[PDB]
Amino acid sequence: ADWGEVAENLQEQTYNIYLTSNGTFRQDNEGNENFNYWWNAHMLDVLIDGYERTGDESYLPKMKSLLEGIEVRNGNKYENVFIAAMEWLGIACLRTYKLTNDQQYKEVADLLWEETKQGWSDVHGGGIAWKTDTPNSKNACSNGPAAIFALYLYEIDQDEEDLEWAKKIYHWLKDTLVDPESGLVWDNIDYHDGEAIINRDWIFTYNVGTYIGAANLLHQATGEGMYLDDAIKSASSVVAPGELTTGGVLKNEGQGDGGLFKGILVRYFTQLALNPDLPDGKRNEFEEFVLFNAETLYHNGLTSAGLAGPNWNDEPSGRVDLSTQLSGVMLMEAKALLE
Ligand SMILES: OC[C@H]1O[C@H](OC[C@H]2O[C@H](OC[C@H]3O[C@H](OC[C@H]4O[C@H](O)[C@@H](O)[C@@H](O)[C@@H]4O)[C@@H](O)[C@@H](O)[C@@H]3O)[C@@H](O)[C@@H](O)[C@@H]2O)[C@@H](O)[C@@H](O)[C@@H]1O
Repeated sequence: ADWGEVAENLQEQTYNIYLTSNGTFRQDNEGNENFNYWWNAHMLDVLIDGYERTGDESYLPKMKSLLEGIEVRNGNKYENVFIAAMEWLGIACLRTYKLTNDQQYKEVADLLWEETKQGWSDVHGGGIAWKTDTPNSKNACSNGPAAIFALYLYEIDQDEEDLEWAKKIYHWLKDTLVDPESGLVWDNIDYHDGEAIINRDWIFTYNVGTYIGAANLLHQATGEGMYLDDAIKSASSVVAPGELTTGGVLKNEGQGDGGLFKGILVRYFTQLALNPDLPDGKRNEFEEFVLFNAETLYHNGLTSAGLAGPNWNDEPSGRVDLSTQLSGVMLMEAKALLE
């Protein structure tokens, strides 16, 4: 079984176990049919991964049923009070539009982009708010994805205003939430009792992952070497022993939201690994890091059926949330893409 076949087996198991009403995916493989908007946005990204790997046109109807189901199970609308939810679906919509030219995806993305920009304010000097409800909380997870969103939109529409947005968001993110020594990414800045407080304890895989993804896309959009340097510094900190790994493997971040975090990192990490201006030596290091994570999950973390747990070193003994399964599928599709 080569890495493409492993990826296809995890795509099949995910669809089989989690497919529910309206072509959307359920919260867990046990008693929870809750609709989780951003988790289903990452399921769309996973189906696109399968389509790109296979060229199999049977993915396209699955993608379209999921796009339409999200609107139904979110209450017959695409708006969400969580701004990052709208950013993650926007990214998947523009990715699909680039591959299929299906205008329905572009129209949903255009809507979600207007809502995302409304979240920007000069509180803490910039940044998109986490929620339409929490305008003091500026979070890495509502900024890194907004920069990626703007860069995908720039690739499609070639409007200078979208590149301006990407640069402004990235500049604020790097000036506020990026460790200048490591290039790892702090979770948020918020007010408490008159003080601006940065949460430096919460260093999560997906926040450094979207910073790496934005930096990689900015390098490709501008040619400015500072962006590729930033991406390489952050990625080198992900591979070197430290906060995000245990025994050379991306660490257990629990289930729920945290279950998706590692998958997002692997996706953009892998995109940096495919940048043709990346030095050959760094490319070998990054490709080997992805392979050892993929091998670890395949041999030690996956159940016989092909469900991944939060710990890629251990099989899960009970419930597996969709988020956790998606991280597993994203890892295998990234490995298959590097082959
Ligand atoms: O114990 C808290 C939390 O800790 C870790 O996550 C860190 C994370 O928390 C915050 O954001 C969570 C997500 O918010 C948005 O999704 C909204 C989504 O949340 C749940 O899935 C449900 O309530 C859904 O109904 C709802 O729509 C979005 O921004 C997403 O990207 C976020 O991850 C926030 O403080 C972040 O800055 C921070 O990174 C994990 O252990 C987690 O499982 C845990 O609950």
